[PDB]
Amino acid sequence: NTLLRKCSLNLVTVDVKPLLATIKRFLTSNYDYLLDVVDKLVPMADFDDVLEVYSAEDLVKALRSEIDPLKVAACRVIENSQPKGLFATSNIIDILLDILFDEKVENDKLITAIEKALERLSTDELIRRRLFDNNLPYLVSVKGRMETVSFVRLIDFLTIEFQFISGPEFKDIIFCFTKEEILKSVEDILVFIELVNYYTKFLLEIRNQDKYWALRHVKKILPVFAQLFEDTENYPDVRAFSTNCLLQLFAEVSRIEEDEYSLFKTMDKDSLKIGSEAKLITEWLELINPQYLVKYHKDVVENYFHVSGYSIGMLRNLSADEECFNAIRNKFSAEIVLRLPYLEQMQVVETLTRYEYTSKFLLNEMPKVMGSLIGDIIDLETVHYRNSALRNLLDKGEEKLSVWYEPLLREYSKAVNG
Amino acid sequence: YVENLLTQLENELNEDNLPEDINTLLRKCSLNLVTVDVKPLLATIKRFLTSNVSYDSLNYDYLLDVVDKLVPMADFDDVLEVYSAEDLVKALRSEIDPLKVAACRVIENSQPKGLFATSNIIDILLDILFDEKVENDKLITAIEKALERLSTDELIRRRLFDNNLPYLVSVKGRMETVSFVRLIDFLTIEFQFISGPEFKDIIFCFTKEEILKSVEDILVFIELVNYYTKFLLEIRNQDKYWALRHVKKILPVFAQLFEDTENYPDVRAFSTNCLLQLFAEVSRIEEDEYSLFKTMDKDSLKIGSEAKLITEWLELINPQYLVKYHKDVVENYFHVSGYSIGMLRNLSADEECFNAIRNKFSAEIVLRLPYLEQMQVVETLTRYEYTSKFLLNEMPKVMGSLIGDGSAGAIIDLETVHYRNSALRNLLDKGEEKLSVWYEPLLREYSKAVNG
Repeated sequence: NTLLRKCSLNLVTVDVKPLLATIKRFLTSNYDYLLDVVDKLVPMADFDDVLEVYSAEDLVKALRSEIDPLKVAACRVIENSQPKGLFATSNIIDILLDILFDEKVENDKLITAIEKALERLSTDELIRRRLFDNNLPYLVSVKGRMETVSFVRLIDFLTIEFQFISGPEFKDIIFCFTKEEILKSVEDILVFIELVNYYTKFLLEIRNQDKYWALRHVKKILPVFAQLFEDTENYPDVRAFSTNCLLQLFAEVSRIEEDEYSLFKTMDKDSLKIGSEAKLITEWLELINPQYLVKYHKDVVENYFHVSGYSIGMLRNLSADEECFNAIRNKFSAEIVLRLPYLEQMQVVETLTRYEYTSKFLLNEMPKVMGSLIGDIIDLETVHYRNSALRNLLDKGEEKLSVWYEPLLREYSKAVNG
Repeated sequence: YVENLLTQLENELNEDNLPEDINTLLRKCSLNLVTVDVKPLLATIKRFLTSNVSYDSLNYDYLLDVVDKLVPMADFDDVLEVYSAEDLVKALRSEIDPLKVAACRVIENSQPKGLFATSNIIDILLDILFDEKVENDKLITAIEKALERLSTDELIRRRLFDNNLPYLVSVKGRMETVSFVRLIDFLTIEFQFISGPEFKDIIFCFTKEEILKSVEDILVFIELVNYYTKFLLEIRNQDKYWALRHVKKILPVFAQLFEDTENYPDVRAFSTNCLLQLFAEVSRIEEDEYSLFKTMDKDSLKIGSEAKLITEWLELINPQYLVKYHKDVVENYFHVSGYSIGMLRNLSADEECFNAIRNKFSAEIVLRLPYLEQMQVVETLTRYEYTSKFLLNEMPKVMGSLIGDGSAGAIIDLETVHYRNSALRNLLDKGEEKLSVWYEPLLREYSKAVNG
């Protein structure tokens, strides 16, 4: 029906019980379009009206049914629960998990509807309790199975759920993997990669939400990933298929909140050996905490890095620590920068405008580069980096910029005001 | 592995009959390309898609999903040998939707992005995009994705807004609901990439008469309101203030429509919240000084004269504007509660406007709030120098509730922990010199909260 498209559009841009009841009837005995109407319609109705048409027991039957579109509908109703904890007393959540981790289930729209119902509702404490207490043994069982399809879904679910989990609710047995589970995961490299990425995101989220309490629970197995990475003899698939993901993990581990890098420096000494493998050095110097790198590998920083377009990734990392920048300072001269093409110049300059210490270096030692930034431009990239550089300098105020203030203010104005 | 997976797929696709396996194999291929000589397989898949015979047992969505994941990985030179610019034209001109989606994935991943800007390929994409008979939302999405990706490039943008300008302007003039919405989404995407010199009023901007025309189908009007709100938002997020001169003159028209409830009842009935979001952006435009917004307010919006809108206005409108032109409303209307936290977050973001609501605070009123609401209020007061100073010097008892009684590690409520920790962090950032005796306790509680 073109009517169905019309309804959907008219609902996205802008007594429902008969229509809802009628769709319910039709679903129990083109569907993508009918479901889109339910999807756009339920959220705007009054949930008590929806609940007249779909009771808790109707939802159970619909989910236990064999009609997928009816399940998707039920997902939409559950997702817009008011209050979010409404269904947390029943086995409805349980049944959603039974479908979600069922590998015979191949309907991606159904899977996605469930994942969204759960993500929305999981801000509520009672829903999290039904998930992580009432269904703990199911979750743990699916975790232990490590069956590829459901396991990838479990990882996706745990990544979403950890966003909402407080210290007191955090359970090891569900969010953390032991050394032996990681060793087992290497047998199917796709699962292993999924696990590497899970931990990289876990560490990222720990930094971004300041959940440092969760580190005690993760730190002990991080060395296992480094060990696997080193041991190309016994686990050649690790370096063969997961080098890049592991690099991103190790980048996070080098930034963890710990005492003089004790964890990361022992992973480096024992397993990673930064500097010893030529083909990896640019990536290490692009990715690893630059304070770590200058404290333990000043040697590599001083001899490996030289200014060019190629080395821009390294420069953005290495210059984000003051001591690390001082170890590459003697590779800069105005003359070296000015021979770069303008785009690459604006990338270098933009990086140097990010910190007080790189900025002072640019202004006091490379005034000619300042001259090339001020200038006498189609590229979207070049304009982005230039204007970013201009803005970053102006945030220093008139005092620090000395004579460069007014010429910067006029170039920024030109670029921004036309 | 995955090389094994594909070569098995290539082999099974080429069997005289399709194995019963095929859809399961495809499903596994895409799931594995996600996590981690591609031409033969890409050509084989192409043969099925261009073929004059359909296969009953083959899942074309699964086939397409394998192409979707596989094209971006290949060397686009290898892709191009299977799908030439002439193949792409013929694919887009076909009647076979799945082959069109495939074409769109190839185009989307063009390297260099400008490769196809010399053909009429872009033109045909627009011809499909704005054809209201086209109902396949999958194809519409594929096209928009191809266009967003390639539009970083100067040559793609010229093919679009030079080679096809009259057609685009004709679509703008239809104002036919379905193609119109696609046009608005298209212009929103494109504005992200467009420079001052590339900017053409004729296609990115609407006249007073067009806006009045749009009211006839309140749905179109609403798209247009939202278009302009995102337009102004993008102006501020990307600092493209040069665009303002092109947009300023029609903004009072939205305000005139908002006021004229008798002649345009649909406007207030269906688009009030959308319009309020628009006026919020107008109150923040780079101009001197509230010249345009002041006039819209005096003539049309009349902030304060319609009581049921006052919360919305004080939640949304530039706080400096509010305190300068409606100080009386601010001083009288606002009081502390859970309900007014929206107003507080907005009125607090200007120092003078904050001074007009300061006398509504007392330790006593804040401490009768539930802890979640307390933490929301306190977190807001920690966002600014003038508000934090007020909190430290005038409401120590509130600071005392923030520090708390030792039970804060028991808190599982998502928001409470989020706002408490933000408040703690925000005060600590002020530095030990501005926190006085609060520094040590703040540091202690912060450490406990994030390490325990």
